[PDB]
Amino acid sequence: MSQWTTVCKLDDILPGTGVCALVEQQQIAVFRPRNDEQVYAISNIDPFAQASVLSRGIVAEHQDDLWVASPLKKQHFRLYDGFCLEDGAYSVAAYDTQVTNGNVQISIADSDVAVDNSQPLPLEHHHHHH
Repeated sequence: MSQWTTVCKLDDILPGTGVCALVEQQQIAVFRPRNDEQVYAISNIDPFAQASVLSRGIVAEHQDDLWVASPLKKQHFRLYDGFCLEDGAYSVAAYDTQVTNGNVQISIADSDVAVDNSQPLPLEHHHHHH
């Protein structure tokens, strides 16, 4: 472990799922296909959601490998590749990952760092009338 930063615990990541975490400078989503240690921690975030909504899609085998079917954009992202089905007009960033001890780490080579957004947080709907 040199430039490899820990993302999250493998166990905290539910099988068949994956969420984004603020990893140092970049948001990274961790696809966990099975209860194995081999997961996919890449930059797959939707700019309209700011979360791994593109990662919580349909994780299945498209041909030979593991692909994620986008629920919104529908393009088929190969997990470790990043390209979209055929035409990569929405390709994401795929960084390399290692598993130290039950925890997954990525090689943080910062490519494009942006400033955090100042969006109005979720507003509670106060009940109208009893």
